[PDB]
Amino acid sequence: VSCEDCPEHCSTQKAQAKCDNDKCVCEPI
Repeated sequence: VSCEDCPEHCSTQKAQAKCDNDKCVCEPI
């Protein structure tokens, strides 16, 4: 999983994507 586009696309709605162990966790508001 990407650790830049995942969180970047999550930034769109003030969301954050935690990329860890190849696992991106997008968290929207």
